[PDB]
Amino acid sequence: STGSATTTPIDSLDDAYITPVQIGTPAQTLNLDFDTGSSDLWVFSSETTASEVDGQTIYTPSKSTTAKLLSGATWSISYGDGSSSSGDVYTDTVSVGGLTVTGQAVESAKKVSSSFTEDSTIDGLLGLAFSTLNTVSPTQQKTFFDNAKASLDSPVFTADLGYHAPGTYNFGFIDTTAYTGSITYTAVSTKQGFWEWTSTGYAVGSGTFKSTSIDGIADTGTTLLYLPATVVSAYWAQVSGAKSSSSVGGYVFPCSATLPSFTFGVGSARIVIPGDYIDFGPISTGSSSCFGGIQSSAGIGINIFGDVALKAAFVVFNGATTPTLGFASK
Repeated sequence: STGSATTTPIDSLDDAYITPVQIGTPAQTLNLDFDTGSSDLWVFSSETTASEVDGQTIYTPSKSTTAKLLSGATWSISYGDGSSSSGDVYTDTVSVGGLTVTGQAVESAKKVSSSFTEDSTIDGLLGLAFSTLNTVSPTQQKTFFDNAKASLDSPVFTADLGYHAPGTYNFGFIDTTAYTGSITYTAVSTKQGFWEWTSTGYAVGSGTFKSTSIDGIADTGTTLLYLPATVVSAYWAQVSGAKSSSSVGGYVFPCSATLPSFTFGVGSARIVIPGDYIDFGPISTGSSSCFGGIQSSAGIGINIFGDVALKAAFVVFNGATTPTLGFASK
């Protein structure tokens, strides 16, 4: 089997991407944030504290004839950005782009933190990291991909995120019309539960490539590109007036700037992030100070190849017995 679904930016900055997901019988369609950096499929629901719902579409398991309470199971998650959610668990039928999993753990939120409430466009998360990170207790649950894997034509999914435009998540096949050149595959460590890999280096604009190993994760659920402070300083030094602002919480630059590209290595291959992808707009409405899309990972504890990086590529998440990651230009 295969599945194919369009993923759409939530706003004009590509702060995140939502993908429609069918849950239950009859289908209840929720727009979920597909997150290769976590492993819980959780939704706003009829159980979510009323004051914590503001515009989201909710899953109502009592209206689904295939929903079953997973008795005794609870979940609780905190994300790298300080946001969190928790609740109980149902199993139900979940379909993405025509690909159906029966008995999927659908984690129903009883509580969500303010950041989730405040984002009316995201109805929940669909985790696509390794199931070892799933938070359900006392019986850990599998991700949608892990459940679908055996049935898929090939044990892969691909992320093709758009810049200020829709893109595609495919399951079970590689669309050879969706990228240019060849796909370069690179090794993955699953030891921390992430799609963790090692970039071979970087270049800033038209500058010479610096060969250097950068361990990091491919994370569709993180907006920006978080890299070592040395790398980030080298980038922003090429933008007149750019600076790290403690008050804003990262590098800002004059909105009048033309940003240089940023290249990252995948083996002997190179992925070029155009400068415009690195512009996240005024820090506040009407400001002439703009927020940078490349930021320091210092104090995160890990480098993160988030949407800024991933949207410059066609990305294969290969879930074969020995997982790997593939990157192509597009």
